[PDB]
Amino acid sequence: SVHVPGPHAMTIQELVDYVNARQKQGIYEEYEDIRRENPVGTFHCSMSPGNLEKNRYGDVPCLDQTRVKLTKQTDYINASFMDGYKQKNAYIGTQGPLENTYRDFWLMVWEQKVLVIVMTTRFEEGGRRKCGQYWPLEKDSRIRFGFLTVTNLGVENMNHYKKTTLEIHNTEERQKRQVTHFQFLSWPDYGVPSSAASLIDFLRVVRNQQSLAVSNMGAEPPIVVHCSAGIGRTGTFCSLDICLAQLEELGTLNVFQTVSRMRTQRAFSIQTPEQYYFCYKAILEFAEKEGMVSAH
Ligand SMILES: [Cl-]
Ligand SMILES: [Cl-]
Ligand SMILES: [Cl-]
Repeated sequence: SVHVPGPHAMTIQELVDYVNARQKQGIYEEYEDIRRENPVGTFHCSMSPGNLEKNRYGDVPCLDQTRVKLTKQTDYINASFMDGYKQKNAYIGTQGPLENTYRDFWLMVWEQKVLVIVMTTRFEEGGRRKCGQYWPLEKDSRIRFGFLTVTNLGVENMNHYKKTTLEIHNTEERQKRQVTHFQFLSWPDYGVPSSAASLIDFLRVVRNQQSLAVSNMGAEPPIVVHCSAGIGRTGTFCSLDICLAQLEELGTLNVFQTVSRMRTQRAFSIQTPEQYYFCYKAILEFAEKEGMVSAH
């Protein structure tokens, strides 16, 4: 995995000092330094014939080096393998499926043996389309995508997310699998969450379901995470997961390293300076909530 502890990881004490030193503007400037670096890799497949129309945004291709290939038309989906903390291919980061890519998305989920899907947007926000209706919304509804039929087995609404259990039936291989679809509901239309508590609780729900599902699946597959373009909220979610994992195991983390590394796999991960600052602030809010912080 690209996500190894260090070199140069920081304790919470060190992180407090770091962020105090730089303030909001210094952390924004740090994001701009990241953003100014040329990507590590190329984007030729994304932009090729047959594939352009499969991107939600022309300015957000995916890297050639880490793209998820479909085994079947083309092999292309705008989706990237992403490492997690000491874990190869912990995530697939992807855009909100489009009508013409719903079948590709489900083929990816089947081929990659995905058990959990994490959605961090609504279908439309502020009149901006972010995701198509690629799954059956109500219990017992289904959608057929050629040889993959997806059936809704139940929905539960929580205060900050909703959980939908889906059955994917591959009618060619004659096999069925359950996939859990989690939609986070408390990301605001503007800006970043005012508190990270619900997002971190949601992360814990997702982690636990992944663990449970993997334990039951029999002789890990990635978690699919999406937002509009698969870079902003997706990158934030994954980055916080990685940093909290390291903070759990060793009591250290490094946001700069995490985001820099992630961007070599899902290009453009972390879309705004507010998202970058949120990664720092969320971790410090967490530290406080966990009773790890003394103030001046
Ligand atoms: Cl965009
Ligand atoms: Cl759409
Ligand atoms: Cl988004």
